[PDB]
Formats: sequence, structure tokens, C-alpha cells
Amino acid sequence: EQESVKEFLAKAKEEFLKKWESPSQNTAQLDHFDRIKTLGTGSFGRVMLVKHKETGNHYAMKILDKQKVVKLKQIEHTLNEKRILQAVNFPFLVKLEFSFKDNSNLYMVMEYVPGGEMFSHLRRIGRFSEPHARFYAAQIVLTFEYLHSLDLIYRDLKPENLLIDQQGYIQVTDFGFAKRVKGRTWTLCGTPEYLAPEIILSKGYNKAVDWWALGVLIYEMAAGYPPFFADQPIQIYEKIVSGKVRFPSHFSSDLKDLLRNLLQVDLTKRFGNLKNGVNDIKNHKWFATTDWIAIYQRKVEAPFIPKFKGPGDTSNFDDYEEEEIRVSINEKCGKEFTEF
Ligand SMILES: NC[C@H]1O[C@H](Cc2cc(-c3ccccc3)on2)CC[C@@H]1O
Repeated sequence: EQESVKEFLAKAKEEFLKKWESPSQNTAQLDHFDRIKTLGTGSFGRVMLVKHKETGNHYAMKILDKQKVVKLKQIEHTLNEKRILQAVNFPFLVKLEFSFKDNSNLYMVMEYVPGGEMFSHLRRIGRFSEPHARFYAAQIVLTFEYLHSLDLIYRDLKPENLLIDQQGYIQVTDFGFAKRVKGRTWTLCGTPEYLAPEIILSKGYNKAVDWWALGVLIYEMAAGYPPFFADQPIQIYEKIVSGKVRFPSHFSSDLKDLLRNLLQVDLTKRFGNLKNGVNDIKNHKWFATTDWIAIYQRKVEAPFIPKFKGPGDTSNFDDYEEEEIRVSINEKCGKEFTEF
């Protein structure tokens, strides 16, 4: 590896560790913002477009209900998410701008990316050409090189978590399953189509699960559907552990070769997890046309610029029932979230 790359990652780790050891806390409050629209909603949290009342800036505010986080056994995961997000800094990671908590909720105020989810664009176009998929894949390779060098595993790679920004570049969002891991970890988490075999088999697993998920993502970007698709999770899991995959004839030979090495059931043989680490991926023939430095510096023209009218446009996100942000008169779960 070139010394310029080693010195970049060494500085990246130094800066991450300083924030990791002394996390920021309580840097805004709810009534500093106007609520605009719900952008997404789930079991214990929502994401809302908000506007800062003084600056007029738009943000995506992730709101987690503390009581529901506790009930769904996500305490450690939510503390991971905020502690990691306030400590990282990389061009293709959505930036955390503020965080705070109140009697009822936890709040993470993120930069708003109006272009929408890759998922929507992929489903609307059908599939991406290999150059298009390769542009996005290269950004994920660099992002995982950065995260893994900090001993972080991401564990939620899927098209819904990749937002497309105003320049057509990727911004990775949702660190709900990200974790600082030296060695192995054991939690069952992730969306079924993207789970590595060693997760399904309840093994102690490591950062190699992110490289497996990259193989699933590249396949899905280039085919339009994921490689182990089936109607129920149990059938998906059987396909994942089987060690076989069917490639569309339109895939290039180089793409198939890369995917066989990322979708390697044996984690000890999987690209990204060998002695040369990420460089087996970066040096693969499928990436021969990729200028890694130019991607990082955002100097490559993107294949596609999302259509939107301005920083407040929500047209690339969906419609959800608009629900209250209620804040109880009494503190809930104060002890569990002391460090948030
Ligand atoms: N001025 C020269 C350039 O050199 C450095 C570029 C760079 C980036 C990375 C990297 C390595 C792994 C993952 C992601 C990125 O390694 N070297 C930094 C500034 C500038 O872009």
C-alpha cells in the first residue's frame, strides 16, 4: 500500500479516536426546529425533514422513542449509532450535525440529502449499467476501507441506506447496526437478503460480512434484483448458505469473477478478508477503469444527477402518515441513555 494511503488512514484513526473517547452531547434542542415532513418510519424510530428556525437550514432528524428502543432490545445499538456518527468524517457518510435527548426521545440531526434513496432510483430504472454500478461500488469500497480501518463494522448495507446527493454521489445513512469491533461479534442483525452465511449460522463474525454485503449490493445494482431472492426469509437463508448463485448472461466476465470472490461462503477465502485486504478488490479487473483518488475527491462526473427543486424538496421520498412528536412530562429510561 502506498505511504500516502497509510498516512491518510492513520490520521483518520487519530481523529476518530479523539471524538470516540470524548463524544459530543446535547448540541441542539427540539424547539430550535420546525417539523416539515416524515421521510421514513420504523419499529422504534422515524426520520423527519426539519428546518432550523434561525438559519433556515434543512436537516433529516432521526427520532427514536426511548421506551420502544428498550422494548426492542436496541439500547446498545442506538448508543453505538450516535457515538460512531459523531466521531466519523468521510465524504460518503451522511454527517451528524446535532444530537440531543429529552424525556421521551433520542434525536440525531443529520444533513438532509434531497436526491432520495438509491433503492428508489434502482427500482425506477430497473438496473444500473456496469459503469453506473461501479461508480457507486467504488464509493462503498472506499467507505468500508475507512470504516474497517477504524475497527468499525457497518452491518446494514442495502440500497435503502444509500442516499444520492446533489452531485450524484453516495451518502451512507443509518448506523443503527454499526459497531466498533476488534475481533468478532455475534448479534443477529441486518436485512435478510444481505446477510452473510456466518451471520445466518450464528457464528462469531467480523468485517468480512460487509464485503459479502457489497457483493450482494453490486449484484442487485447490476441485475435489478438480489442474488438470493426468495419469498420468505427461511428460503433466502437456504440460498445464502448454499454456495451457489446464478448470474445474468449480460454480466461481464469480470463482474462475475469479482462477485464469486465477494459472495464466497467461506469467510477465510472472501475478497476483502485475505492478506491483501481491500486491495484485492481495488485491483480487480472489474475496477480497472476506476480512478480511486478521483472518486474520493469527487472529481468524477456522476452517471446520474437526481431531479429535485432545492434543499427542501421531498419529492424523491415517499408519503407516510404524519404522527405527533410527543415529549412526556416525565423522564423515561434516563439511566439507560445517560451517555447519549
Ligand atoms: N492531496 C492529495 C490527496 O491525498 C489523500 C487522498 C487519499 C484518500 C485515501 C483513502 C484511503 C482509503 C479510503 C478512502 C480514502 O488515501 N489517500 C488525502 C487528501 C487528498 O485528496
